[PDB]
Amino acid sequence: FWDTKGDNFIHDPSIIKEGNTWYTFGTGLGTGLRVIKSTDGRNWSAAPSIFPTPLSWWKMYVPNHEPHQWAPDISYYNGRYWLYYSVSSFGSNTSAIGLASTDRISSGQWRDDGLVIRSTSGDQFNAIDPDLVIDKDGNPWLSFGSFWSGIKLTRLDKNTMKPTGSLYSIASRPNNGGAVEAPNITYKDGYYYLFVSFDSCCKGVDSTYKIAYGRSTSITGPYYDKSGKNMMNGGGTILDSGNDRWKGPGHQDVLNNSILVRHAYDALDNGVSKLLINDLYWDSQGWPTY
Ligand SMILES: [Ca+2]
Ligand SMILES: [Ca+2]
Repeated sequence: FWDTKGDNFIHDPSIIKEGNTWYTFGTGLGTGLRVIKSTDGRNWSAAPSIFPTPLSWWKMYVPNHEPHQWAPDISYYNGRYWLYYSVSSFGSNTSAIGLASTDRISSGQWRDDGLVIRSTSGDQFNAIDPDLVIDKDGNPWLSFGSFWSGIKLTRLDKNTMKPTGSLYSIASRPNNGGAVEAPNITYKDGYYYLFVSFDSCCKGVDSTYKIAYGRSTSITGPYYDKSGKNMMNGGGTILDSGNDRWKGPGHQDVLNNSILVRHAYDALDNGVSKLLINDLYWDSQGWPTY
């Protein structure tokens, strides 16, 4: 992989790259959303955090929300950067996905685009871990979810960048406690590739966190394994389960179909989650490999 050094602490990362500068958006350290920058991709340094003061309407839909926001997603589309983020409490269902936007990340000025989708105690999903994906035809979609019924997918309209239509279930894990979250979808050579994270995430060195993927000819279509197992029945070919140094990799994201970023727990540093970046390749069958 890319050996990350310096201020390489991150959790639930999403990579982007404006000009020659890499930007990793992550779960906030303290309050808001954490951002770290890099000129070469290997040395990272701290960057101004998003939402230093909590937004007012967060208290409306997630009143008990933790001061730090979770799992951001950053991408450029239709001439503007889109930043989806989560507002929630841990192990809780009262969650809400918000949206921030800017024309240029280096300006540091983000517009408040409002609530995207909410989840309450009555709902069977969790509105965290968002991820934007653009169709082969160029239309936006949002995949999200964490435990409960699992991963949900909805179509976004180009105007509001907010959900329209109905929610589509694309990955579930009923025989393993629904332990699936952090979805990200990408299109490449006719197939959509849904990456997800399996099992438990916040146990540090001892956390059981995996990265599994699946393919489907349709964005909402049945996602399958190399074995042919539907991701709605726990299907997931494991791309990374960890090594002796990095334990419990997860909350991954892919950039430009060539870079998979990921947070892993450093066994040589008391299990603090660091940033792990890999060039993502594809085998003879188009499946993602390192
Ligand atoms: Ca994500
Ligand atoms: Ca993404």
